[PDB]
Amino acid sequence: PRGSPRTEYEACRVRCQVAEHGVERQRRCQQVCEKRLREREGRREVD
Repeated sequence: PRGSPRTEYEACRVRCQVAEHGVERQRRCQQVCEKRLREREGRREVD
């Protein structure tokens, strides 16, 4: 597939914005996807 290093996080927020639409659910999606993002990028080396 394609994408950039923001895509998983970004698409997660978009997904849950359309499909979930709610603060609690937004927190849930954000908490996992933000951590996924941060742990992945943290495990990577940014230029």
